[PDB]
Amino acid sequence: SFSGYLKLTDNVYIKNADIVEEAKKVKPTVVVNAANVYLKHGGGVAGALNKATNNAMQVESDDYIATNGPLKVGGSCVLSGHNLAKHCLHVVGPNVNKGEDIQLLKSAYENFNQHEVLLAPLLSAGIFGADPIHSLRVCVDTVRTNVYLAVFDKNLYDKLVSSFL
Repeated sequence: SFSGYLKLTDNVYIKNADIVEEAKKVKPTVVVNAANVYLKHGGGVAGALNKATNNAMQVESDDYIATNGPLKVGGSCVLSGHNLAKHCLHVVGPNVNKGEDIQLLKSAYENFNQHEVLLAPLLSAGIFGADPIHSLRVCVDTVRTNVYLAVFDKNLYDKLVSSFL
């Protein structure tokens, strides 16, 4: 199971880790992808997870979109975890570089409550342009299930921990 995490709350844990390497190691029931509405896994967490699946995540995703159309900002779908996890929960946080409403970050994190335990990134962080400190606050104030957060950047990990509360 999960090792090396700092406990932030009753249900939120955090680790300075590459979510791809964490998933490959742990192979959790659920890994969260920082998806976009098109499930186009080009960069950031999504590009990295998809590359680790040898593009099988993208091929599955393209079939999902062809069948169902795009997700909503704030929404999710459950697809295969391929080699990384049993399931991948593809969650769309707002991309504030695209002018999406930051208020939808809470809606995005509510999707986590449908799963008892998840490996996840901070939604809307990194290339999605939101303040990771805000993202962690919304995470702890929204998610009630057990969520293991992987933070790639060590300087940001240290900032998140040192400013928590």
